[PDB]
Amino acid sequence: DKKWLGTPIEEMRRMPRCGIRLPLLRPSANHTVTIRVDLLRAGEVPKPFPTHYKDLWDNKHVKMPCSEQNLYPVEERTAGSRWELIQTALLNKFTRPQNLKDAILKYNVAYSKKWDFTALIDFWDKVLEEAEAQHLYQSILPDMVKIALCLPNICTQPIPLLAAAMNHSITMSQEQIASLLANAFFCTFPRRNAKMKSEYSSYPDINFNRLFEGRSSRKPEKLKTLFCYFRRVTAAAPTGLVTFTRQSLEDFPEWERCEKPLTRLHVTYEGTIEENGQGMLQVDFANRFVGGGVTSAGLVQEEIRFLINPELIISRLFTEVLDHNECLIITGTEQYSEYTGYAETYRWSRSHEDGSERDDWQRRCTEIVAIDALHFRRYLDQFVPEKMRRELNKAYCGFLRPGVSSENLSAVATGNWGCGAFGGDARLKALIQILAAAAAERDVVYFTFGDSELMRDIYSMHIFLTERKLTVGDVYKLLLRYYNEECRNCSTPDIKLYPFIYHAVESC
Ligand SMILES: Cc1ncc(Cn2c(=O)c3cc(S(=O)(=O)NC4(C)CC4)ccc3n(CC3CC3)c2=O)s1
Repeated sequence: DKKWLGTPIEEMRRMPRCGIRLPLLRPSANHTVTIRVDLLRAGEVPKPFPTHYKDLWDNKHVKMPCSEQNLYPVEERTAGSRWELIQTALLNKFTRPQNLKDAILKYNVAYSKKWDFTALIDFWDKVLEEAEAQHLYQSILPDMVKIALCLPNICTQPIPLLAAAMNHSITMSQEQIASLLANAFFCTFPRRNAKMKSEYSSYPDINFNRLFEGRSSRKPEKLKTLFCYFRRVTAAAPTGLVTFTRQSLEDFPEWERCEKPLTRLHVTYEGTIEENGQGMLQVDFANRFVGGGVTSAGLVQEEIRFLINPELIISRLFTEVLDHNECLIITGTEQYSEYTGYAETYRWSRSHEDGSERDDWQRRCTEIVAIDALHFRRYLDQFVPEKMRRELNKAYCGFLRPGVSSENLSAVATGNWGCGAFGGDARLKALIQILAAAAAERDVVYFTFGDSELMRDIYSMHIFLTERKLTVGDVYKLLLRYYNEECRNCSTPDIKLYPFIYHAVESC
């Protein structure tokens, strides 16, 4: 009973080994760089560029909590500095969870009856042992406040929003990320709270207040994972960089006419994308709002990655909701925790010491792409040509690196994308990803997460199409025939996709 099938994993392209020498890092129209590139050195904390805080309070940039324009009404007409109120509120000793709740609410007065702190109170009072709670309020929380309040000295450059249709990159230091994330913990980002807000209505939540609500047994696990990160980065400043790239394609292939052959496949029911997919493009089965319910209740594939690699969470500050033709590529995030389980069985296990090498820009050699699958009301909706074409184009966009040659592209480490709650058919999604990877000229490493039968079926299908030398176009036309013969006229399907494919090819 083989645990993997196909091309051996050692034969698949990894990184930075099979990842081209980087050009000089520099800001440009499509690339924001928030650190001194001339001073970038291995093992040294990057220096912010510019030296002194420069503020932009407008529609194209993150509205910073430390901004002079971040004001609150006081009474007559006297507008007060919200930043000064944040400083005053957070520079108090917290001995009990109520003190933390009270501090947060001082600069979020409008949410005093709307924000529930039950999970935070229960974590501190009912989950943590006496010594763990003491360490939290005597050392972790004061160290989080200091780095949150250091924000104007750390993030001196305005952060542009990665808005819809923009092809833009942001490179920032892990230290800048820690200061920003300690702010999101203290719920200091302005204009990101109202349910009826229009300005940021198409942006994910960034303030962590939903992580403090309710009684889910999973909240202490999310909190343990995040405090593990905060304890690590406040004790010793991380020295690397992280790049966030929004990619939007205009020109999509005419799939039915794609003459490209299929690429190699490694398929396994054992292993994980983060451990066994090192040096490979790692897929995040994202929500259109990147990170999904990470700052609230979600605990599936995406949320877990965002908890163990917390630097991914800051994409929520500046990443607008993904359109059908967009993806977010994140390079350099570091893994700080290890975990067990998934969803309702998820547990934080221990601290992780990330062994990844850094590239020439001091970024950990870890590339994660966020690609959001569709949510299908009815099962058969996914076989609609427009819905199949959408999934192909989404995966293709996440996998394509325009300009880069095929021999310099690592394999894609992916799995059961859009399954469970979203209603995706694993056999169809596996084919869709195999076709998009072929069009993008990358090999596929596929994880079926315990489903041994799915591993065997994907392998048998792949070997069948490969041996018959069917192109991407040939396979896409078989998907169009399936819809037509079995799904279009279907009122209740009679025949499953893979049997249909074997029959259609073998009888032709
Ligand atoms: C047959 C199925 N298809 C989807 C399913 C959901 N699912 C996953 O998607 C899953 C993803 C990863 S991972 O490699 O993507 N790593 C993460 C979580 C991102 C940090 C790891 C574990 C997963 N487990 C639990 C395990 C099978 C027992 C799971 O149950 S189970």
